[PDB]
Amino acid sequence: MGPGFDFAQAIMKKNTVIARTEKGEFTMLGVYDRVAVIPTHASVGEIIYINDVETRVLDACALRDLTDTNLEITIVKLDRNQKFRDIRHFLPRCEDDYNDAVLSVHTSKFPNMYIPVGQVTNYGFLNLGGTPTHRILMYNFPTRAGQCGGVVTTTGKVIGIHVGGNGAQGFAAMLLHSYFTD
Repeated sequence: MGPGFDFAQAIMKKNTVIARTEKGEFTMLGVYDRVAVIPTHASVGEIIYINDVETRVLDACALRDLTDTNLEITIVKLDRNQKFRDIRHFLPRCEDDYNDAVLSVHTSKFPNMYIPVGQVTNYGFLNLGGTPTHRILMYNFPTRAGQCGGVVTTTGKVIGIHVGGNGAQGFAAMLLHSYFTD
């Protein structure tokens, strides 16, 4: 509908796949080469389905901060025959607050879904499903089951992936440039 939705659509059309684990179907953001991200609660194993095709997992790393606190991001390298467009230059370098964000989801249940969530707070600490979690972003939208792994963007920046909600608020794990240096 406007330039926020334009940037979100550009990311969804080229840099997402549908990932399926034994814990469900997730929006999955491809970042560069064969490297993608997914919430850690997806419980990625040795094999994952990517757009309903059986795919070997070459590596999977559940990220934690240097205090050994959960960040809820798993970086996955996929045995896929095709690379993602490199979007690392759209990743923030530091923790921050944002205006006018969009949450975008693409699954069998929610295809081509875009939600204007408004202001995004650097919330920081969250007890997420009983697990102490750091680097959480918060938005005042009543997000639902099926949105996990959804991509949070502003114009020109990919800032996080949706990891949970409390019925009134939604929560995303930060994406930082420093996670994807090679």
